[PDB]
Amino acid sequence: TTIVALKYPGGVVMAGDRRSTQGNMISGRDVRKVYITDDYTATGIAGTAAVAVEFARLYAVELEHYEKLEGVPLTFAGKINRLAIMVRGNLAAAMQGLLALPLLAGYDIHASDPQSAGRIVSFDAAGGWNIEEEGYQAVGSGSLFAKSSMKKLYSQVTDGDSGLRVAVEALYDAADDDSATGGPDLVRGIFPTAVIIDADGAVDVPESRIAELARAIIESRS
Amino acid sequence: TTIVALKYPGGVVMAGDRRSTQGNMISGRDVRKVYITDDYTATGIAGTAAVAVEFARLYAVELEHYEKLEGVPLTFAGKINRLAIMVRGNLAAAMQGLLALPLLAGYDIHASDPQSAGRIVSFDAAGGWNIEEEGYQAVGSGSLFAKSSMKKLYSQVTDGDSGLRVAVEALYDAADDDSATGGPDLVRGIFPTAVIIDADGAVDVPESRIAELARAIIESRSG
Amino acid sequence: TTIVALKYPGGVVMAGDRRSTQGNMISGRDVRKVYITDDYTATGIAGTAAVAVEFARLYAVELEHYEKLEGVPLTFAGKINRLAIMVRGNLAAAMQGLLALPLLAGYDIHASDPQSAGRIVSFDAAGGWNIEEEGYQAVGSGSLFAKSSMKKLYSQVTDGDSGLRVAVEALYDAADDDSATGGPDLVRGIFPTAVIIDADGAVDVPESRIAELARAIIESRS
Amino acid sequence: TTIVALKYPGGVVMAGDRRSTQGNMISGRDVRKVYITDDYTATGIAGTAAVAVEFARLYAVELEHYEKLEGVPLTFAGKINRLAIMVRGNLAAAMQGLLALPLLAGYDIHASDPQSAGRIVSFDAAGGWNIEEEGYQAVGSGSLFAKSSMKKLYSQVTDGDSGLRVAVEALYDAADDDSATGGPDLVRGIFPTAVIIDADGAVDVPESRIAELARAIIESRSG
Amino acid sequence: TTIVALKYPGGVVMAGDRRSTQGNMISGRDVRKVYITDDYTATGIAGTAAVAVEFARLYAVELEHYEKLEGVPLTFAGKINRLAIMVRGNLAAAMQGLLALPLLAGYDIHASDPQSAGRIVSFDAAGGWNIEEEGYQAVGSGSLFAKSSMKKLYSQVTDGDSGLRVAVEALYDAADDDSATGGPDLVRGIFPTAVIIDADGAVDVPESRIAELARAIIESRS
Amino acid sequence: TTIVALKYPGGVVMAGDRRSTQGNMISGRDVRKVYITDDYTATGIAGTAAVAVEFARLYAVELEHYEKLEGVPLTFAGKINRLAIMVRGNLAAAMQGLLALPLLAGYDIHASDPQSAGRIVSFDAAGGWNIEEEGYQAVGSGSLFAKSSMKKLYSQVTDGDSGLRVAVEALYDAADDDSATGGPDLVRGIFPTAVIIDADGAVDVPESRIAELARAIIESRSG
Amino acid sequence: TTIVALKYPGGVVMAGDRRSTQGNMISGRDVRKVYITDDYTATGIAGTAAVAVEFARLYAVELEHYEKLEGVPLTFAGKINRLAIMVRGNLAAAMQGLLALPLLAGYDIHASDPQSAGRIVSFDAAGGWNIEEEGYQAVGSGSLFAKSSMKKLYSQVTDGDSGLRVAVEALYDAADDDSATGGPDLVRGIFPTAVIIDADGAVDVPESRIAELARAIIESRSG
Ligand SMILES: COC[C@H](NC(=O)[C@H](CC(=O)NOC(C)(C)C)NC(=O)c1cc(C)on1)C(=O)NCc1cccc2ccccc12
Ligand SMILES: COC[C@H](NC(=O)[C@H](CC(=O)NOC(C)(C)C)NC(=O)c1cc(C)on1)C(=O)NCc1cccc2ccccc12
Ligand SMILES: COC[C@H](NC(=O)[C@H](CC(=O)NOC(C)(C)C)NC(=O)c1cc(C)on1)C(=O)NCc1cccc2ccccc12
Ligand SMILES: COC[C@H](NC(=O)[C@H](CC(=O)NOC(C)(C)C)NC(=O)c1cc(C)on1)C(=O)NCc1cccc2ccccc12
Ligand SMILES: COC[C@H](NC(=O)[C@H](CC(=O)NOC(C)(C)C)NC(=O)c1cc(C)on1)C(=O)NCc1cccc2ccccc12
Ligand SMILES: COC[C@H](NC(=O)[C@H](CC(=O)NOC(C)(C)C)NC(=O)c1cc(C)on1)C(=O)NCc1cccc2ccccc12
Ligand SMILES: COC[C@H](NC(=O)[C@H](CC(=O)NOC(C)(C)C)NC(=O)c1cc(C)on1)C(=O)NCc1cccc2ccccc12
Repeated sequence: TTIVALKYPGGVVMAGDRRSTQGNMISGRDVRKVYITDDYTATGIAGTAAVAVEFARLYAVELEHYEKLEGVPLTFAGKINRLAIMVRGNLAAAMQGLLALPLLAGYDIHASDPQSAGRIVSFDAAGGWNIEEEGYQAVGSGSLFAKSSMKKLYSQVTDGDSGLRVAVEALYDAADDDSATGGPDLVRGIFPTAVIIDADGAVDVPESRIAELARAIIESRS
Repeated sequence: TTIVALKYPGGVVMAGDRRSTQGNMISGRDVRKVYITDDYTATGIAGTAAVAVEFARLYAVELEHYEKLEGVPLTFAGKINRLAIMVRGNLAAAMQGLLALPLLAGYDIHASDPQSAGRIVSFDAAGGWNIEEEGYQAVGSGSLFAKSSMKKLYSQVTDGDSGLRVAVEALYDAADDDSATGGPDLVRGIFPTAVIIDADGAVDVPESRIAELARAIIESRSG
Repeated sequence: TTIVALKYPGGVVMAGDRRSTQGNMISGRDVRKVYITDDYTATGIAGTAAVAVEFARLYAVELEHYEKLEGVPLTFAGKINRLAIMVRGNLAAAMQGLLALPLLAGYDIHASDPQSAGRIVSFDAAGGWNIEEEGYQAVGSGSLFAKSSMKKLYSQVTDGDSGLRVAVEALYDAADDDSATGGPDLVRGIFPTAVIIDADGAVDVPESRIAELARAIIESRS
Repeated sequence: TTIVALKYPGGVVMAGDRRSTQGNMISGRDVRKVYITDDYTATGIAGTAAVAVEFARLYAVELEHYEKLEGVPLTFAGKINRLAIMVRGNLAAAMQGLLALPLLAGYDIHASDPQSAGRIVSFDAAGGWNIEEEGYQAVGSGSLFAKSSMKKLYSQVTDGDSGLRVAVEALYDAADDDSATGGPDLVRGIFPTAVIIDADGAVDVPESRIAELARAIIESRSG
Repeated sequence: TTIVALKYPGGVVMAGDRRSTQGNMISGRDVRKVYITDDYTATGIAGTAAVAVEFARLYAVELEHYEKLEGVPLTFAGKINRLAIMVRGNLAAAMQGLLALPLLAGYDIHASDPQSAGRIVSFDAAGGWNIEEEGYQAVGSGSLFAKSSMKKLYSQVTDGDSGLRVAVEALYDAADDDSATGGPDLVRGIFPTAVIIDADGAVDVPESRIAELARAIIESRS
Repeated sequence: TTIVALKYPGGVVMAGDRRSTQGNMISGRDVRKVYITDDYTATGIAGTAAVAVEFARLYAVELEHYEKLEGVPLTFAGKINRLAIMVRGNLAAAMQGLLALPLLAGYDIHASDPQSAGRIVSFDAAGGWNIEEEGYQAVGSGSLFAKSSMKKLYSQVTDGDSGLRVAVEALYDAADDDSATGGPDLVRGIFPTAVIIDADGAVDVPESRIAELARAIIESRSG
Repeated sequence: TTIVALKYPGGVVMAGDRRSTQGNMISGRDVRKVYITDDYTATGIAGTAAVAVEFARLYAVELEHYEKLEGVPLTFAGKINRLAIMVRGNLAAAMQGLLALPLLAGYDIHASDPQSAGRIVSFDAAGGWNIEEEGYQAVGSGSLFAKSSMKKLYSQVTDGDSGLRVAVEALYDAADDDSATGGPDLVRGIFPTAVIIDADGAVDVPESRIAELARAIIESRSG
């Protein structure tokens, strides 16, 4: 698994691969790991599939639950604290093999500057968290390759489209060096999934755009 | 990790590094470990990140909770006892790897002499505490280097600025001998965080003065 | 520890960091990890210091021993096999904590094409080896970060100078993300060690050149 | 145990404390831990007493053995390699509790400049070694405190005597923060042992000189 | 740690050293291990600092609690029983390393003879206790050296001052043979703490007198 | 530890030594191991001191409690069952090292023959018990030696004094072969404690009397 | 077990108790633990009986063997080194429970000053040794009590007789606080064994003098 998220002027982008494995065997090619959990936040999770899906689902339910009960959504800090408390809740099972780590990307509608309102938060198995001031982050077995790629490709990020490109290329390098992360399947037409979040909210990036960016990277490398 | 705190005439200073690690890997460069827990108290914590942040947050809430309920803040002894009780509460989990040790620095507004009203209190995993009557203390994987540096540099502390400088220098020696402690990152402009507390209260030291003290020490060591 | 090696047109370069650690504690700043083992080969080793220096020293002695006994040096394949057998000999102790992995860089004087006579060979704890065809390779606790940096910077290698620059930059990224790898110490003036090898043999790169490249990289990043 | 060694202009100095312990119990007050191993090298050992003394004894015998067999002393590098091979020989017993680490101080008569001919070499349990070019080094349970003291006191080293003072003061700080390291006993008149090495060879520092330096340090610390 | 207590005609004395250790490291020089627990009782504790201080504090609270609730202080036997029950309560934690043993010194205001009203009680980790008639007792890592010293010096005890001296000298021998016990620090001016208890109650011995006696013994041995 | 009890015509006697040990170290010389638990019953206990005293105190309280609640003391069988249930209750702690075994001696006022009203009951760590129909019994680390001595000396028991004597002599042989059992300390004047019980109740034997018997035995052994 | 040795003007004295135990059980009252190993050295050993006596026997044989082969006895340093090497050889078995530590007292015929020619050397399980300058030393389960007693009684040592008295009194205090060490048995007439060594050699001290000193000490403590 590899999930990337990066800040661009006025927004954030998050993308994740599509592969599911049981040991060395490939058990899935179309799996979705990045979910829109609220109008201004997306979550991508790596680890045991059952645990990850329950995380995303229950988290979305918790945020909207608070919103309907109290008439206003949580502050971003609140969203972070709730996700952290959930992650730490799972620590016992994680020590027994049911480990799952999330990566949170959001747009803080209450931020001062609408261009640096993007937010990227990473978490550890004990619920600790860090708000990323450096612009990008990743999670999963390929996260090191993706972070190290984005370290070199990040200067090219000037808008949402260049940022999406850099994200997909980071996933490309991750899948290049990690067998548990799946690259773009040009035969089956399966590509990473991506979500973009700006002042207008969070929207799923269409499959075709990701396809074009993939083929562009592939032919750039040949 | 290294957190240092020292008393200067009429106040106390506490500063902490910015590095977060998973084993040998550097997982963070901007992490904040020193928090103002109440108008006259700051706490810096070392150890598992999750437990450290939960400690600081819950502790701040506990103090102010008492203050709003009873109309007066806790005595400093009370603050000490509460932090200790919290740590001892965590001892069981700590023995399973979730260890976190705090260091408390405060200004006792009810003390007899406002010159020596500074307080530095250290803790162990079992809830033990020591009120330091020798002027400085540190906690974390680099704490020994920082204490031994302050042992030689402490005689130079006469003002808030000299004390702050000695603190950041202690963190410098710590980062010099401990890879788990982050030194000043001059490329990214990331420096230790510091909080100073005197009779006027507790304030975060502005980043600029820390950068100036860092770059000053770095230049001071280059021949 | 991080040791890097890359091929450039007509030669090969190898560089290594200078840090020695005992757990979290820094026990050395001037440590040398890359050794010229013969007129046309250098070896860099990662792991337990005692075992690493013992490997380098014993290996150089073994190569020159064969050379004086039989009047001609070993073929490069032979040098590879002997280093491999040494690593495989240490496997038992390696499982008990005395692990050391080598990285071999050489210039094959018997190669057909002299512009591609550079050789980079990597090893595993069981004595397996691979002659690296992609131009670069690394070993050590920061090797993943350095490989991912070279993956992006390798297009810039056209001579010995650009290749050396890329090597030092890879070590810079390694030290940037790995606390067990030491970066350039501008206060003490301690920089990585490097060895460069071409048709004229293997020579130590003078420290002042590595330094100039270091400041170039740092400055480039501010 | 704490053994310190530092380079001074034209020579090297090595000193060690006098305490022997069984856990918390003090089983010795006068033990000698720094030995003259040959005309131009001294060795100090920390760890299990039996293994430490056997190290020093056997090592001296081995060096003089080579000298008598081949008519010339070993090169300094050769001396290093032999001590290292010995330690690595003890690795297994060290894993079972009989650990002993040496610290080597010497004067290389074949060095280029007779000014920086001092040599200080440290070792690890597996036989690894480091030639220390930063001028000072220590080994033992108090080595971190002593190293951190010398890091601040080293600029005062300008001759053999200032270096000797800095050695004794480092051992003082070590004993100050480490209970397994013994400080100067003014009641019994027992002080650290020292060896000085220059071009004229290695000689024991006389007890009276060290006593003077110790008392100066003590009464300097009591105002 | 070493805590000593001895009976003198018409009273009792208790003294304790000032050192705090973490293994071999000295983590404290000024700690106080002897506490006045009520107008006629003092307690000194050895072992884990946290447990020791909580013992002294909670014990004082318990005694004064009974006194205010029922209008009369506990009988000495009662005080003994409560301290014992506390120590027994801690047995499990002690078995996992948080061991702390107290030593109790008091003046029994209800005693038959007002000259033998001093009381010294020792405890073990399981809540057992012994009322000491041999006249002296000690606890801590140096307790054997101090007891064996007092066995020889006790005949010199005839009043409060001779008894205090003998106590400080016992602590001197304790610190002399035990690295976990601190002797008098003439540089910092830190000396053992002592409490004296007679018919007028329990009062802290001023630091000046203990310092004088410590110097007398030191210069007596040189 | 050694506690003995034996029946004589019209009564029962129980005696115990005075030594307390922590491993090989002697931690007590004046200790008391035999307690009068009610007007007609005494208990002697061996094992961990804390558990033993808790047994004696709690047991006495339980018996007198029943007596005040129901207006009549328990039958002897009932007392037996209560001690048994207490001992069984302690089984878990006993496995983990807090072992304590009692020996019960009493005078049954409801017996048919007032000369055979003496009772001796022994217990095991799991609460099993046996009423001793043979005149003597002992418990503790020297219990085997005391039993083997009484096996040879029991023929001489005809009254309270002869029985008391055989008892003290059994304690003498026990202390003679077991270092955890203390013999008579003629220097400090510390002797075993004894309790005698007849139709007139249970009384402590005065220290002076046992002293006389000890000296008598010692003289008999010197020829 | 307790073995003591102390230097007196011009000689050395060693004495040891007579008790042998299997755990808490006393399996011996007459054992000898101090042996004359050569004309000028005696050794007393504590620990497993089999290993201890084997040490004494084998050591005596080794020394006399060297003397007959080479025509001259070993230097004292040589004797120490051989005893230490033997102890070290036993380390493996010792960690398996067959531990035995010796204590060596001798008279060095090659010493400069015949008044300070007495030598007392102690050993640990790994073969380490210390030559005792402090004047006295002991080994065994009661060694700490005996050493702490001699610490107060040593000023009274002025000749062989005062030294012997101080040794016996040390063994008395050791046996007073340690159950594995036997005190003087006045009923059986068994007392510690002692050996005295001066320029005329090493001789067994006659039992009568030890008995006289024992009764003197006993009366001194019983008013
Ligand atoms: C590191 O481990 C790899 C992990 N693999 C896994 O998590 C696999 C999931 C799997 O293959 N299931 O089979 C089907 C349902 C697809 C047919 N666990 C297990 O097989 C498993 C776990 C336990 C316990 O027993 N079996 C993974 O693929 N993780 C990626 C992932 C992330 C977010 C959402 C996902 C949803 C579905 C599948 C994968 C998802
Ligand atoms: C265990 O000693 C090292 C410790 N490391 C840590 O505490 C790390 C924190 C971490 O790496 N998180 O990664 C993110 C959140 C940045 C993505 N825990 C763990 O890796 C961990 C432990 C268990 C169990 O599961 N995970 C540390 O560096 N501690 C330093 C530290 C001290 C005070 C406040 C802090 C606040 C935030 C981060 C760090 C802080
Ligand atoms: C195990 O990863 C950390 C490793 N460190 C080490 O390997 C250290 C070396 C060390 O610190 N020694 O201290 C002094 C006295 C030499 C200064 N060994 C040990 O700590 C060690 C291993 C055993 C067994 O016992 N001790 C390391 O830094 N390795 C890097 C390294 C690679 C190649 C050549 C080197 C030569 C010298 C020093 C380091 C070298
Ligand atoms: C490792 O822990 C501390 C170490 N202590 C020690 O090593 C002690 C020494 C000791 O007390 N011996 O007692 C006699 C010889 C005095 C009777 N042995 C053991 O604890 C020991 C360990 C095993 C196994 O067997 N014995 C020490 O103090 N070491 C300091 C030291 C360093 C160099 C040379 C020395 C020579 C003599 C004495 C000490 C020396
Ligand atoms: C291991 O037995 C030794 C024991 N040491 C200790 O108890 C030390 C005390 C300590 O160093 N704390 O650190 C600060 C707060 C001083 C900075 N804790 C621990 O070793 C410890 C235990 C666990 C679990 O985690 N840490 C001790 O010194 N005990 C002596 C002692 C007795 C009575 C009252 C005391 C009060 C304060 C300090 C000491 C006191
Ligand atoms: C375990 O067999 C030996 C046992 N000894 C003991 O039980 C000792 C007693 C002791 O030394 N206490 O300290 C003071 C209060 C005396 C200073 N505790 C322990 O060994 C002990 C056990 C645990 C757990 O922690 N400590 C013993 O001697 N038992 C004999 C005994 C029997 C009946 C009543 C007694 C009353 C007081 C003392 C002893 C008594
Ligand atoms: C376990 O530490 C105590 C030790 N006791 C002992 O060493 C006892 C001696 C013993 O009782 N043997 O029984 C006979 C010989 C009387 C039949 N061995 C054992 O208990 C033992 C150990 C193993 C293994 O198997 N048996 C001891 O008493 N040591 C004292 C001692 C020291 C020097 C010379 C001695 C000579 C004879 C007897 C004792 C001597």
